[PDB]
Order: sequence, then structure tokens, then C-alpha cells
Amino acid sequence: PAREFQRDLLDWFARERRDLPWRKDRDPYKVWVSEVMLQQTRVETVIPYFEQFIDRFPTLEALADADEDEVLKAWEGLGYYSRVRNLHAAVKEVKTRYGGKVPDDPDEFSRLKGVGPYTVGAVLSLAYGVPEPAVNGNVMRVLSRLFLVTDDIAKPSTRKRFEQIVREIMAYENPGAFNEALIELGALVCTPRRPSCLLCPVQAYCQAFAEGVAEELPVKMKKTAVKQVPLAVAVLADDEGRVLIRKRDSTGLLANLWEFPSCETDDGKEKLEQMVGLQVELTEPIVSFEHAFSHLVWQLTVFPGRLVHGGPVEEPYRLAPEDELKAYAFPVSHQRVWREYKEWAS
DNA sequence: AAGACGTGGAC
DNA sequence: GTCCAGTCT
Ligand SMILES: Nc1ncnc2[nH]cnc12
Ligand code: SF4
Ligand SMILES: [Ca+2]
Repeated sequence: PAREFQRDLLDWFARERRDLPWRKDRDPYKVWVSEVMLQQTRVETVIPYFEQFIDRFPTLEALADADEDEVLKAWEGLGYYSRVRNLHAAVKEVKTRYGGKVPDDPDEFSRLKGVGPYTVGAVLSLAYGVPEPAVNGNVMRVLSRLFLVTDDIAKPSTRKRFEQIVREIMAYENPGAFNEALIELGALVCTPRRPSCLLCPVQAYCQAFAEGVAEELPVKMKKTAVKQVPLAVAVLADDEGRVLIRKRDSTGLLANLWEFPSCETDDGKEKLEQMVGLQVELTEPIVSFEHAFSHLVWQLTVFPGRLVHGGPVEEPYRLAPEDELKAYAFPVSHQRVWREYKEWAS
């Protein structure tokens, strides 16, 4: 019922679509930025960040020209920071080799960093009307129920079948709305738990409702257990009130974000005190707390300490005043290190 | 193929 | 506690 569906869906969309910030216009830059911020992050959490981000980086060019350190700062607390580094590059590429005009050709836009199959379709379909499908988690949930597909949505293969299923039922007349409509539906109706089928605008066409198995779809593999990793962190202060920080390595975990000197303790303050060299003296642990990641959990332990000078501060390290820390981008884990330390000493 | 890659907010 | 939750390698 390719046509009956669209009509029922698109309409529901027209009257139920939320008035979200990135929906004010169809500007390719705005859309692209929100689509990237929304990856594995909830809309409510993204709204504030989006607004600040665009306020500070009004256009693709403004973003293109900004120092990456600023870019990270703007992303501070959002998670999966590699996303903004990829967007910063992609943009710099679009300014230089594309005349500041975001490609409207799948193959083209797709070569930019951070732009996978989903982004290509979301951005080009909503902003440029290109009929490419935009299949993400929500869409896969919706489609898997509508058509009763029981394949693991983890398999990129499934992503392709779902994508194929979109190429045949979408409303080629208005792809962008069809694609967002499908996404809103999964967001406000066809939810992960307790989907509201009784009031769904497309309940009809839903094989899953007919069979009473909607709450059992989509089929997903259960996440495995994550590694637990203890970490020693040093909060070193001068006599004048200056702390020691370093910029993490540009590749891997929390890439390019600043932090307080740390090291894996498989080791106590000994293992940490060693890494210092320097000229630092540490004492008993101020506190110990956890901090989860997708693939592991940090077992943190703070160690206070005085920093006596005796040489330059080079390498990744950097001497910084207290009224200047708030300018660096730190992971949520170390923002708590400082918070714990500051209330301790006060 | 499957692990790497943040962080928070419902149940 | 668990589920949610794209792209790069
Ligand atoms: N364009 C969009 N609008 C609302 N929620 C979304 N989640 C992912 N893309 C979205
Ligand atoms: S009927 Fe229920 S399960 Fe089917 S699409 Fe609508 S909300 Fe989703
Ligand atoms: Ca690509």
C-alpha cells in the first residue's frame, strides 16, 4: 500500500511533529550538525548543545575556521567526541575543496569524514530532497514491526534490507518529510517499550500489531560485559594556585580532550607518582568513584599533591590557573575529579 | 565482523 | 542494573 501509507504517515507528521531547533529551516549545515549530535544521544540532551553550537558556529564556514580546541569545548559533555572531530574535518573539506557548499550528491557527501549511510540519507533527504533512505535505530524499529522483519538489526545486512524496504515505499515526491516522519513516529509512537499502537497513524499496515508481537521487535543482540579499569589521577597545584593538566593523545579514548595526569593501576600512588617524572609529592586518595563508557568502566581514585617547580612544562602537559580551567575541554570523568577535589579543599 | 567510542535519563 | 544508542577500524 505504498501510497495509502505515505499519506497516513506524512499527515500524522504534519500535525504531530515536534517544533525542534534544527527544524526551523532546512539549511544543510544546521541539519548535518543536528544529525551528528543526535547519534546515540537523546533529543532533550541535544537541544541545549545544538543551540550553543550554532550560536557559536553560525555557518559551515565559521565552523571550518574555528580552532579545534574551541570545537571540542562546544562538544564538552556530549560524549563520543570523535564525532565533532570528524565533523570539523568534513566541514574544513567542504569549505576548501567544495566552495563551502555541502555536496548534494550521495557519493560525494559520503566521502566526508563522519558521514555514514545514515547521515548521507538524513542530511541529503531532509535538506536537499535527495531520495536516499535514512535508516537508523528508530527507523529500524518501525520498519521491523511494520513488516515483521526478525533479522538482527545489528547486522549491517539488516540495515540494507531495511534500506531496500525504504526505497520501495517512501514518498519519492517528498523524501525528507517521509524520512523524518518515519523517525518521529519511532520517537513518539513506535517506541522501544510499550509502543502506542492503538493510536498509531499507520497501525493498519502493521503486520506486527496484527500478530501481537510488536513489543518483541526489533531483534537485537544483548550487549556484552565491559572491562573494568582502575585509574590513578593526580591533581597537582602550585603555591600560587595552578594545576597540572595535559592534552590526551589525538588517537583513541577521549582524543584531544584535556585531563588531570593519570595512568592505569592494573600500583597505588607509586605507579602514578612515577609517571610524574617533574617534582610532585602526593598524599592519601581524596576519593574514589566510577565512570562508565560504552566499552569499559573507569575505577577512579584522586590523589592530591603539591607541584614544586624545577624545569619547563612541555610535552602534553600545561600549567594552568584555576580561573582558566573552565576554558579547557575535559571529559565528564575528570570534571568530577576537580569537583570532588574542590569541595574537599573548601 | 565486531570492538572502539561518552554520557545521561527513563524504567 | 538494563536499554537506548552511527561510523571508523
Ligand atoms: N531529524 C531528526 N529529528 C528528530 N529526531 C531525530 N533523531 C535523529 N534524527 C532526527
Ligand atoms: S502499530 Fe504499533 S508497532 Fe506498528 S508501527 Fe504503529 S506503533 Fe509501531
Ligand atoms: Ca562514508
